Amino acid sequence: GPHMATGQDRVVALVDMDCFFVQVEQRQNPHLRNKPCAVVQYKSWKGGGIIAVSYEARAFGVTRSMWADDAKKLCPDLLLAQVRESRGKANLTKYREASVEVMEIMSRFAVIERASIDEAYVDLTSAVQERLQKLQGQPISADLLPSTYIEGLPQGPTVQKEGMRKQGLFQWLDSLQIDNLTSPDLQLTVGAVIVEEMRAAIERETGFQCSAGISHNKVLAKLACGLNKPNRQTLVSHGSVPQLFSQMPIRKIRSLGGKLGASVIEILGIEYMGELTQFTESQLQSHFGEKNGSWLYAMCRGIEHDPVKPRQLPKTIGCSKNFPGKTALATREQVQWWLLQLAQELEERLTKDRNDNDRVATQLVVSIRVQGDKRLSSLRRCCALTRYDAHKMSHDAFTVIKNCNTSGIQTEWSPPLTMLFLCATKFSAS
DNA sequence: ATTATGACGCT
DNA sequence: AGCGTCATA
Ligand SMILES: [Ca+2]
Ligand SMILES: [Mg+2]
Repeated sequence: GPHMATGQDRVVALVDMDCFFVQVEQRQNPHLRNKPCAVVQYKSWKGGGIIAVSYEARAFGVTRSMWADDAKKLCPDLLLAQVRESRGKANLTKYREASVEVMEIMSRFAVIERASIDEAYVDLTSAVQERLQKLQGQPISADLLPSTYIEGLPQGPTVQKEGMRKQGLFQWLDSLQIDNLTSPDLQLTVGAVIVEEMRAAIERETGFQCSAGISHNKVLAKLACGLNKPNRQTLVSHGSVPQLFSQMPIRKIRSLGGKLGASVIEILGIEYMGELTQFTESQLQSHFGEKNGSWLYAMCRGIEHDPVKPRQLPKTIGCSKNFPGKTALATREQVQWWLLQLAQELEERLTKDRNDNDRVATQLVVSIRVQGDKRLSSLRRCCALTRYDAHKMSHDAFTVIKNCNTSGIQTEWSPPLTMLFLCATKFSAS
């Protein structure tokens, strides 16, 4: 009744750069702009592996994870940009630096949580209150929301995309109660005005475009963001939830895309998020555990309480390289040489991190995969990280893994190694 | 022979 | 701690 929480206490946005690595390359090379293009890493094996795809290329069916040779079969005029190679491996520095550009702009508007290289959650609750005070009961013009979609509208009693967008928006604004500074729908609307402003600033100052979701929590924000891409933003209101979830496959919800989501579907015999409402919280907790059960019970009603964490910097800095099929490392000299390459990239990134961010990593995590193991990682071991020195780190890493060598010969490595990983963690202020 | 990342949960 | 899950370019 009057005591039933509705999860409308916050305004949260998720901003996500459109085909990010592609835009980075297109900014640098104007010849790639407005073309079907992709970003690829390496090149020898089947033309390279695609990691990002422009919307023009996606129309031909080009996807992430596709080999470039195969992509060219779908899209013969596909243009490509290659990821930089340093010390024998892919080097993502250019994209990490572009990311900082965007995050520093978003941080001017609100506290952000860096969710990935190209997305951040924004807690707009306080900013919306402020903006609402400046507004003085004054209505919000459709003009302040030029790229906004209202999920669920238009409805009820134009055949062009942009025209539908506007019809929906008009219905929404026609129905807003603006004299009420606590209306959740109004709050979301003002949130969308601010995100329009954030997105304009990002584009003006970087050249990069993005999409965004505006809702009452991170999960709905994230879902909303993907509803209208690219270069658009979507408002998912509390009210839109029942209809949106009634046909929303469970795997679409963040955290439900893997094994848990599959078990929810299998155990409960349902397909869609909204079907979850028919189970009690205790039923859900019985199948999926106490925490997941409570989470699912609230989430299928559009309610979620995870905070936007005040964190703009990554918590770890890592370097990894796969050594697939025949290239697997089978000698001690090999393993040592590659540990050094990885350690050298890591030292470089750690030193920059210390100068920029006033912190020092204190733990080195070492991880390898051995040929045969189905798991991505076969073994993880940590040691102390007392000095930013690549020779030291690679030596320490070899020490912690050197006994994974089954070989009776000192110089041979069996089973061969198909992945090496160095990660610096546990930062302290400096 | 996707690859290179990065966060957080479990015991 | 070391392992597994889930996610993104
Ligand atoms: Ca993106
Ligand atoms: Mg993303």
